[PDB]
Amino acid sequence: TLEKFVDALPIPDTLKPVQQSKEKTYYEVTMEECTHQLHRDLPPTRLWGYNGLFPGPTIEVKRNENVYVKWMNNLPSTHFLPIDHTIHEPEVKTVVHLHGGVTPDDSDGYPEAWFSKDFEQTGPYFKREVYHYPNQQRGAILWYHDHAMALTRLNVYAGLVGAYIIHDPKEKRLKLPSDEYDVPLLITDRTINEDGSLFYPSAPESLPNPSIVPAFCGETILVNGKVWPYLEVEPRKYRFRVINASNTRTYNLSLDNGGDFIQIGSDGGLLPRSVKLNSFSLAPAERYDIIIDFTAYEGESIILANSAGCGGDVNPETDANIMQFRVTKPLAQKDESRKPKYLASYNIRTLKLAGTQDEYGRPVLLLNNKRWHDPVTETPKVGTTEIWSIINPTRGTHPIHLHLVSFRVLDRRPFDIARYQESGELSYTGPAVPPPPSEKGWKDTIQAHAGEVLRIAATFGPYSGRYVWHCHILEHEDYDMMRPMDITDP
Ligand SMILES: [Cu+2]
Ligand SMILES: [Cu+2]
Ligand SMILES: [Cu+2]
Ligand SMILES: [Cu+2]
Repeated sequence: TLEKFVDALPIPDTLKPVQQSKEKTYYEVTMEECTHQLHRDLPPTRLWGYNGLFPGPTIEVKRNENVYVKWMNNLPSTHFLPIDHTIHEPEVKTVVHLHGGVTPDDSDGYPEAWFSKDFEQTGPYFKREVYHYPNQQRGAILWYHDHAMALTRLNVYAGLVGAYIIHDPKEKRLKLPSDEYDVPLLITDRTINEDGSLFYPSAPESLPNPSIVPAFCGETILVNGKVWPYLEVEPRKYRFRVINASNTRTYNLSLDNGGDFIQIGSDGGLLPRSVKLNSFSLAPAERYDIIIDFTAYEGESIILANSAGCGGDVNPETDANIMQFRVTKPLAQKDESRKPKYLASYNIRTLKLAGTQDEYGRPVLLLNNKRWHDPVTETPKVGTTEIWSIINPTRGTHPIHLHLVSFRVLDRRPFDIARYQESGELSYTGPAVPPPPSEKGWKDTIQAHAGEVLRIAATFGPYSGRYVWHCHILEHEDYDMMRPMDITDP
């Protein structure tokens, strides 16, 4: 297996605008096939990257900055990963979703708004080449990634992911670590062949060939596009924007010297109060805004470790490892940053997760026993607030993402699975559990654990129109755990 911690952690450069005035910022981003060495000991890997980079460039904007992005397809006309033609016209379709954006519906990256090379052919919901991001929302870690119908798992695995940070000037007074000491960490698990080519399975364990798989667990962990990298840090406080950009894998992170993280933010921005954590779970598309205080660790080498299984227990030599901090950089200036505790102050619908079998015996995961193409049923009115009760009788956790909105977590409550099977009665096995401090703020991708009812509160606005909601395990999303969500407007 590849030798750990021999490549320095890359820091993606921040995208520079094509045009910027005091009232509008314009960017162009092209998806290109490219080659990058993912590890010292590998030949370069064929990838698809935004602007030919993996991950794509970090996009930085200010709250309320009026942003326009022309996303363009410069990719080949055929895929290099295995395409399953049975889960449903050009083979390569792309569309960019700004994950967490408060975005008008025609710029949200609707899965059927895809386009092929040079916009030659486009999906039924395609309407505009330049997307509009008003950024009228709390400061937060967003990220952007491909979202094309029936291809999202492949296009994201190919490398189509990157970071997008909303800075709110009103948070500067908190004096959290900034500039060189504010570092995105985009975590992606991969399986890589000896010749450096990406491996993605074409079959699970009659079946069509290739065939979609129900889950993908990569053999190797990458951060910002390098296998098991190291980062040299100064003995001081850093801010890290941790993004799970993996297809399926959930991480449970910790530092092997016993140190603690300080969580300051979740998907939807700063928490009300920061929280000291020895470990934390991060499912696909979740984000954790954290501070790590390296002051007392000068000279140490610290491993960011992982304890969560993916199809089995972690391997201490491989996926138990994420990256390595080396506290050996000399202080370049006094640490003037802070870690405050106080940070800020801030209809019902039942939905069922379930899994059926298709004509090949393969599992199909569904929201409310509906298929993507069935007539829309989630149709809240613009400006209204709802409590969604998400029932999970499956054996695993599903990370549920709603577009446009962020929401508060109300509680989780365990129920009797076997009973729910027979009669559909919710026989509760214990009292409701309010969210821990990590979930007392705003979320947009939330872990619905097995055997539990999860309640979230969301206000459906400011915009109206056709969005989606779905599980963010990409293998589930593509077959077929995604539904349209219509926010109706008089
Ligand atoms: Cu997403
Ligand atoms: Cu989204
Ligand atoms: Cu799922
Ligand atoms: Cu989505």
